[PDB]
Amino acid sequence: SAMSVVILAAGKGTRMYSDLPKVLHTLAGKPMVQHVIDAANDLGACAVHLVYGHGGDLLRQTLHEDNLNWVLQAEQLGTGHAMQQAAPFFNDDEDILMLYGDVPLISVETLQRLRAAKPQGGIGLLTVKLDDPTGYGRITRENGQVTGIVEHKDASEAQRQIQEINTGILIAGGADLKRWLAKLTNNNAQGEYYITDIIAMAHQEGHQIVAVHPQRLSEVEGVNNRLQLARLERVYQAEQAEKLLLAGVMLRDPARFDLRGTLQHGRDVEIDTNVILEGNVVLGDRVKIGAGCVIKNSTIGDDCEISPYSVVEDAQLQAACTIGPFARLRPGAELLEGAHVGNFVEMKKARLGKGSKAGHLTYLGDAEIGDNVNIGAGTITCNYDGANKHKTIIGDDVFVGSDTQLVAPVTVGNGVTIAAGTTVTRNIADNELVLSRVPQVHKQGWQRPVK
Amino acid sequence: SAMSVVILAAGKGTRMYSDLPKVLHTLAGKPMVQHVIDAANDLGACAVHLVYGHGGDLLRQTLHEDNLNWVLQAEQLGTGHAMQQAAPFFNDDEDILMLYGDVPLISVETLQRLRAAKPQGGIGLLTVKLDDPTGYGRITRENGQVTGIVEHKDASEAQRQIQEINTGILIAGGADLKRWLAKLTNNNAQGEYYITDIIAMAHQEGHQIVAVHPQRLSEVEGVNNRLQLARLERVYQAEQAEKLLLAGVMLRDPARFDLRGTLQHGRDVEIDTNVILEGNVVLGDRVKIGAGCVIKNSTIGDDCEISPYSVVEDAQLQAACTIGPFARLRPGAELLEGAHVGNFVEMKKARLGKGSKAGHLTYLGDAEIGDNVNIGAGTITCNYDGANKHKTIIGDDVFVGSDTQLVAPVTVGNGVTIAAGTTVTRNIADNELVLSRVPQVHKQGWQRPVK
Amino acid sequence: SAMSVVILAAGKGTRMYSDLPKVLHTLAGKPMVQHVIDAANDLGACAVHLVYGHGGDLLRQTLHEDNLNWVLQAEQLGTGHAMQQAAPFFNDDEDILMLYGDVPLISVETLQRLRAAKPQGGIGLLTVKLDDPTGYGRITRENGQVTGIVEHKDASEAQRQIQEINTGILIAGGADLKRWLAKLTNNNAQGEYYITDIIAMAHQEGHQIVAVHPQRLSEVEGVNNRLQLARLERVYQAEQAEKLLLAGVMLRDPARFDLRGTLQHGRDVEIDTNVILEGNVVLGDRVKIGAGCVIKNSTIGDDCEISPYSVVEDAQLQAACTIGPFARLRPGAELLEGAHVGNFVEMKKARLGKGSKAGHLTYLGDAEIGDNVNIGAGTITCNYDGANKHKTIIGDDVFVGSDTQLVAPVTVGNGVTIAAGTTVTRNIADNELVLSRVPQVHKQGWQRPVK
Ligand SMILES: [Cl-]
Ligand SMILES: [Cl-]
Ligand SMILES: [Cl-]
Repeated sequence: SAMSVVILAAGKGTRMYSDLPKVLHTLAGKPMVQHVIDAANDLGACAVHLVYGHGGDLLRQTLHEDNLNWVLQAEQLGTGHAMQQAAPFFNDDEDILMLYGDVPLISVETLQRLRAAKPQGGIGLLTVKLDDPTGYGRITRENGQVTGIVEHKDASEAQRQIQEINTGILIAGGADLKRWLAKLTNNNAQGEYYITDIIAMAHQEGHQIVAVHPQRLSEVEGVNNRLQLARLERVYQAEQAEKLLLAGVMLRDPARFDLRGTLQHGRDVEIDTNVILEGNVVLGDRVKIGAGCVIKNSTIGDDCEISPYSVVEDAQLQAACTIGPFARLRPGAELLEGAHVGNFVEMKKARLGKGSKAGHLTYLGDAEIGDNVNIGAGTITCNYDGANKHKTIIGDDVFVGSDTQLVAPVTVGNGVTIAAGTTVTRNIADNELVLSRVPQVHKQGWQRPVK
Repeated sequence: SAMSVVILAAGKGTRMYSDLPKVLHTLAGKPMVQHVIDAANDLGACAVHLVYGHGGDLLRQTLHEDNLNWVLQAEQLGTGHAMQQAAPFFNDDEDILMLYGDVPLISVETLQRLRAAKPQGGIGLLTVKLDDPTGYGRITRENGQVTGIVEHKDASEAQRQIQEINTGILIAGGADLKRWLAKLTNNNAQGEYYITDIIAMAHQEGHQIVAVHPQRLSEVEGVNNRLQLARLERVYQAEQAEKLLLAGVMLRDPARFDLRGTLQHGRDVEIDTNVILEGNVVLGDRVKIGAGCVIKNSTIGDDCEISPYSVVEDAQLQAACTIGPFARLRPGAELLEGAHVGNFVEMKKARLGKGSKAGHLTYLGDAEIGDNVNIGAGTITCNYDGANKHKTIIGDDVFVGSDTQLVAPVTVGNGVTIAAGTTVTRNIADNELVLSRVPQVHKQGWQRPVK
Repeated sequence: SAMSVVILAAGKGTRMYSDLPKVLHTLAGKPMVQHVIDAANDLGACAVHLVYGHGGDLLRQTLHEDNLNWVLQAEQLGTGHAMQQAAPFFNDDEDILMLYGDVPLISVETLQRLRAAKPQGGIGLLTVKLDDPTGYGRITRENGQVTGIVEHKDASEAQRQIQEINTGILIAGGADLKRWLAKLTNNNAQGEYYITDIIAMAHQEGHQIVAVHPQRLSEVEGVNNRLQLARLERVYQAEQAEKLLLAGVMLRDPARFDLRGTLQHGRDVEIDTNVILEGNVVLGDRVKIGAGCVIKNSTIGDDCEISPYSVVEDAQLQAACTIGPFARLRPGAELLEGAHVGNFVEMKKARLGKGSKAGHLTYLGDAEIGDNVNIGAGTITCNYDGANKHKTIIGDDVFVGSDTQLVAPVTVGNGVTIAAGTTVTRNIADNELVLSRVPQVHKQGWQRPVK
């Protein structure tokens, strides 16, 4: 049946020493709470109730889902209190899954299992067996069945021997939750309303608590400081790297590899050390990526070789292109089949034609360059006049001599040969050798300066 | 006496998800099977019998040894069957060592010990003691002596307690192997011919099986997927890094260091984080290599400093040169004693003289540059006319002003001073200040464009 | 009361295979012995007695403290002998703390605790409990109190069960040390004078030995080869990275982060993988540093973004500057608020004004550039005439067209527009569009060369 999610994002997060709300800090390039939001929507949540206490301006600036429902916890009185704020929105006939904005790696797979295990009228509980369960609340079981949670402060010498502890994540019916939440009190040392009281309520009423466990302990790890965040980052990258390796991408060093987004890949891709893939990256068959590349939101066709230390953002390479080492492709970079870009070359909103080469020390901006063109070393498209951008068009089979300047808007015909060092301001018709040059003069007797 | 090797390379390798035969995937820049081939030749194998079942085109394209003998296993019926295919080539009077194309790190040292331990008429067996020997066949021993291998499926509760397991690697006489292999049958669940049946044969005939162990467990690790390959890569690099550190190379971070080939080094070399050394690299005394360099098939003389993010392939630096940061030396790059190459500079088939400097934003291709030359920033040798490469020659003690173009073929004399921005097409005689320049004109009243 | 330190630096260090004295090899960019020297001065040592046996030229070249006292150990006869050489300099009324030039990570905190625990007339001893104390001398205790050190060679079956071992570091009164050191003998297998004999002396005289332990085992780790040095490097960097993370700097991968010096940082700094910080680095609030940057002795104001693979040494960025990717800032680089430096750009002794941009392929050396200037792509300040450096001055609101050359000394007025490809040699007055250009000529019928 229908189901909605409450994401708790209400801690102060002081141990982050941050002006950014804690659950907005990123993991693999996406905010922690966004991981949870995405899981809930993958589960098909009808609504996502985000309960926050601070930083509502910044949260609302960053999170936009058509089904996101914002719920202020006006005071920090505990997770049970936080649920009481969302409770007026639960439907009686829907399940309500409770999640944490700072436990980002919880998986859809685990949550689907939790949801299946919730007994009617009862509670599904996500528990984990720890080697050292000190501090955590222990799950009590009599003749196989769960009966309650005992906090560590109140556990007996023999109770503190249970290794199964409560993760805080749970699922239950909307109408039942409304019933339990209303009965919550706060007579205790901290004066808080603890959500775990509802376990005892359900048990005393005659209903069942069924527990399931995550596949990986990392799925239920929480983040309160940046050391915990960085450790979770490494765990997640490691898991991604293993999946890629097993699926048939060769990562030379999986510990020196980062994916912050998504990867579609062909067969026989090889990725060298210290590559960062960001956004949505698409790699064809037999793409080779060299040491140190950063590739963001780009598509790289079959058989391309990206040499070391290239930076690619929002670019398109067709099959069999070679870029780098030290190539810088910016949004709108576009290489046709078999094109080459060398070292210290920058492209921005620029198309390099089929089999065309710009091998050295070149800036191509706002340009359409034809097929079988040789952009000589030191060439620059002057696309900026101080106020507006202008376009440079080069035809098919053009030789642009080393250190040429094209002052856009300029069109260059097919078969043109532009001489070295020359400055191009007006158009050039087909097959015109064009040049703008002064012959060298030889001065006799010049004495070179001295200190 | 003489000895030959069988390398088994006959698995399907499906779990690699590859169009490249599995044993051709590289480890430290060399195909796995090539590691094994090299060990066998270091051992002095008279012949290397490579038994394959698939991918013979690609194997024969990649492997070339004058003593390599290709043996098709026409069907995948087990390692015992694979040996029966090589068996018609064994000489009676030679030992036959059996190796695996996907167990690349087996060492010459271990194999020499195995060979010494083979009893006459008997079998030398390579066994390893595992913390968890589950699945592997256990070595049985009575009063010290080996008597058989018990597969894990057929081991008793107490048998599964042996931690010594069969690695599959073994050595025995040619004529004995021919005798045993012929007696192999395939009445079993898998219908295969298992090479380990010959252990029981030798024992029942009255001959001995003597076992030895590898030094490191990694020596007998096999690769069936790219996760196993990547883990073996890290293990191997780590071992190489330790040897280099103990021999007196300072690696700032041995976990961020890769050698894919060989290194000869002097005293007091320092290598910073994330350096990749490929091919045959030779480093003099007191070479300093900065963060991120990639150096392939190059020789770097005493006291050179390679600053961060330089890429060097097939280059020669004499003593006391400085290149980088962001230097790109390509094949034929050649620096004489005390020469300097700065940032965003590229050399290809180019010699920079004794104490000569090209510090910024320069391409030198197909050039011989004299001693005490200052290649100004932005200089470019135009060596390519669209069809053929041409040569630029600069003499001793030449000042090439910033942003000069040399249109090869051009010779420049000694003591020449070339002015900034000038274009050089014809030769220049000694001490000629040469220039090609238009005086700047000052326009009054120009209004700069607007959006 | 007063206190002085003896640093033992007298080993041969042969296992380093080095021409540099062992204690001078660096850890986090500072010589090992300098770590110890700095701890001793933090403790307020009145004198630091450095006892060496070899390499005195190189030591004295590298170490300079106004309170450093050089003490030759003329022969390698043991640490007790080494102390006898420093002993003539101890004052009766001061404590003498004994340290080791090759145990670099010993902390001021631990040493302050050791100093507090020295009983009057007695010895403070630094001991550590090891999981495997094999080889080390065991601390003996009767009814809580220390009584002696038993070397491992002379320990009983039950003695070798003590896990508390002597680290060699100790503190005692000057006059007592002079008394004990004089009574040292060398009747033993090695013929050496062992400093640990003084423990028995103090005990037999009726005085106490009180022991304390380091916080971390790494604090008392010694370096005899470069593998041990590299492992200590990683341990130290890891500890620094944790402190930074907990203090609120986001390191994307703390294992790929190196600080060789000091860091002052604001709130919400983010540092990506493979960044090296050297010397004294100051980062403002919300600085973002990209993958691979190296930043040395520089100050980077609030909100700057340093894109990947930039190298910064002795630079100053004001608030809100953007440099990189592939930026190279050299000493004297100076960016005012909101300035931008793009890819393949180099600055040296150069100031880029408020909101000024040099985005591509540019060298700015010895230049003062005004506010709201656009340095076009390919621009070069020719500051070097072969003998002396010269200065280029550009005013406010100047458009320097792509591939311009400024031949210093040149002043450029405000509002100047310099055309593309032009060469500037004489000054330019305000609002002068300046240009130096030849119109392009179009040759008919030119046949391009062929192989
Ligand atoms: Cl590479
Ligand atoms: Cl460095
Ligand atoms: Cl990045």
